[PDB]
Amino acid sequence: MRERLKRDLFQFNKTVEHGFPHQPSALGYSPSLRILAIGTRSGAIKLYGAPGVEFMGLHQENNAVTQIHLLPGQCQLVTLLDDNSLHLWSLKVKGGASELQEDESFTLRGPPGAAPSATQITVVLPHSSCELLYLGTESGNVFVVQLPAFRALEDRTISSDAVLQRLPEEARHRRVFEMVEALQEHPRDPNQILIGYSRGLVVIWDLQGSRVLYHFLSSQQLENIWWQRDGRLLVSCHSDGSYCQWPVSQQPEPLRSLVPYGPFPCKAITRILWLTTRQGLPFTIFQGGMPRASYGDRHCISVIHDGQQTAFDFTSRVIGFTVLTEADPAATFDDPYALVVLAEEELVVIDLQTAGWPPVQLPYLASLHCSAITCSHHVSNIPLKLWERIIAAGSRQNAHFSTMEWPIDGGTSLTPAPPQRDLLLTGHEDGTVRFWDASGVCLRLLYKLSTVRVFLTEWPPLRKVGSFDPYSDDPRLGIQKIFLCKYSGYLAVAGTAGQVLVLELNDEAAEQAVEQVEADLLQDQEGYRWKGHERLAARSGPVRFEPGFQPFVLVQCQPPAVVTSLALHSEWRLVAFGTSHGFGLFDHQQRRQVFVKCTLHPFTGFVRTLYFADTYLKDSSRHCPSLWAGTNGGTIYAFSLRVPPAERRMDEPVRAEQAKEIQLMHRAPVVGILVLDGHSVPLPEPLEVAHDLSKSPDMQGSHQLLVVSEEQFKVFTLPKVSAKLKLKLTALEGSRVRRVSVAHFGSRRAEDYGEHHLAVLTNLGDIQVVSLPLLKPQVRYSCIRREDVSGIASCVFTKYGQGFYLISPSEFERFSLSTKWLVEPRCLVDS
Ligand SMILES: [Cl-]
Repeated sequence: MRERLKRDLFQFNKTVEHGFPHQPSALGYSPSLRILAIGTRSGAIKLYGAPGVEFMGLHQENNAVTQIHLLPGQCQLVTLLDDNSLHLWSLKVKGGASELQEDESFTLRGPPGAAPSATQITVVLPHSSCELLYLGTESGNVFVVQLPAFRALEDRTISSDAVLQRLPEEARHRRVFEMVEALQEHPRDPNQILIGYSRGLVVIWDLQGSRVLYHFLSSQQLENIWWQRDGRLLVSCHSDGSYCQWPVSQQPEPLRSLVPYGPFPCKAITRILWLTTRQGLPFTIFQGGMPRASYGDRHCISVIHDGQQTAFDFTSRVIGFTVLTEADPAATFDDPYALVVLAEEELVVIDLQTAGWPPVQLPYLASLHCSAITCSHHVSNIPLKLWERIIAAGSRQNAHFSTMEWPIDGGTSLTPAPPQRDLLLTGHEDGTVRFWDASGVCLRLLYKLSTVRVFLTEWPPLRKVGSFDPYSDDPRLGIQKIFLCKYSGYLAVAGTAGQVLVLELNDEAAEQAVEQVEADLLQDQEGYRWKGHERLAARSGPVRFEPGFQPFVLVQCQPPAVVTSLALHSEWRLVAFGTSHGFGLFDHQQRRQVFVKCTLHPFTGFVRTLYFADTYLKDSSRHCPSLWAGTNGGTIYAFSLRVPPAERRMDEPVRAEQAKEIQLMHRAPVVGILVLDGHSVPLPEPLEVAHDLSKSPDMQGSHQLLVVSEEQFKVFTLPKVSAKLKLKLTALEGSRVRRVSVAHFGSRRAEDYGEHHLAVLTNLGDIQVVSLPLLKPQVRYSCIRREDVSGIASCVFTKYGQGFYLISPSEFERFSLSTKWLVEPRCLVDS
């Protein structure tokens, strides 16, 4: 088409990322803005508020973010990288919406000669005046930096030698690297700061008078400090797994000291929080302290409150955590209500008001890889009734979750609610299928299906939380293919060990037996054998299923090989499935096998593609149901299908006969099969005409068969299968087709106009649009690196010109090639 017409239809943009960012390294939180901050090893900074409020930034040096400090009240933040550099970020409103940008940077450097092991920043303390940064270092010296306009203030430095001179003789036995471990401001006096050193010396320092007001020397090595809200109590934690309480009123002794998980030797308690409540029952949250021999491998955060104590246990390393408190600066009590934990593989939020401390559902930042993703499947425009029933069944399985509204709700989302409901289904290694709301900026878990059901298999107070599982139990359960009929609520899922399940949406629970049917694909091949995966043992007798997608029939391929293709026709109530050996058709109404076809006689018979079509196979006048299969060797099989009417659906059996066998002479694997109607419009989905008679295919004009191989596109006329058009992609451009999907491209110049075209993902990671029906290449975009074999394998298209691919094991990148779609965040955040 003309280039002016291309610009109304096609335009490539990567718009948003969905999921849990790879390898987090720092956590920050602003209690005034109610906004979460996450830094990564790659130098990324990511901010989150209410759903729709999110920002991303990148440090120019791609070094790990180690600390994030959102300035009190202000719309600013200071990050620290592992190269010891500090950076000042801000949220300025440009164009009525907020945006994140880096203002300045600063590397604290000592006089030439001083080792870097001395100027290494340990603690960053933003002063309540919002004008000064106090910087503790491994040498024991506290430096002061002005804000904004980064400038060190050498006259305000608090050195270790200046502190030790104000102290008695027995408190002066310093180490070479005093190592500032704590650096805090008095909660009720901006003139006093606490400095804590590794060897156990803690001082309270009068900034204006340059003198020590208070000090103690703990018996154990110091790890961290917490200053009670009123400033009259200090809690320290130590390298032997103990913590002490200290009064603040000179040179005192501990009020209390204990190793919470003794008497065994314990690992350090590395962070501790002491939080008051109006009810007079304080919270004690601390990280670590595990018995070294039996639990040293554990990633724990313990919570003590009102005689109750739980050691929350996470399956990945704790990167950082925070506790949301009802209190603002003025409040007398802290009153915690949520514990937010950033682990290396997931975010976890705990409700601290509700007894039992239940988890909070995530609206975003979901660990898509809590079981490894093995396939995906996108469905656009969901019927509202089906959508509500999915969401309903999701709530029923999430009853153990807290009812607390999402607390990290800062900012204001400026984007209207999505007009269209999109679903992204993910298949996983453990046999689960998750239903994600892919409509807008936030990818939210709506419902989870577990297919493992149909097959056969206190001190410290550990409680396992989170969802990430690092262990691979049974790879046979892995979901390979997914087909959801958004009209009938039927669902077909296919697995790694030849298992094919057809399921149906149900509002209520059910107790039923899953009917098992074997599909032997080597029936006409004696002497064969199967090396490897034994079939999954199915549950005999009835099984109880919660509300959701409930399986009623299991088709077990023999041999139980990886199911390599799947198609479901919800109107004819048939399911087709392929393996490396052959393919077969199954009547899931009668729960009987219609036919089975082996493909190993002229891998090569490897069935890549399956496609139902009501089109012309023999005569130009009558159009019958049909199934099409494409193989790795360029072969296309077509089967005429006799489907009884509604009344006779259970009385007479469905009949099939091989009507066509087309061979592509270039002999490349068939990746896509499609039929266009008389107006060259692709045939509609099953039950789409039943729900919309305007989509009834044109039977007046001649139908055309589109076959896409890895090397070529080809259009034949039906029923003769006479060649009409072709595009030799690999010959022309040197690229190979990885996958291809039909996509409707609407015009941005005409409100209600659009054309169907082919979205094509190549083995070079490119994304091409090939026109229909003429097979002319329209646009080619760079998207995924050609070396990114996992990202290319994970890429999935939408029906209307969007797409998703995995940039990491745990998050998608959303791209759009259509001018009608641009799902990006737009939000406002102010103080
Ligand atoms: Cl463009």
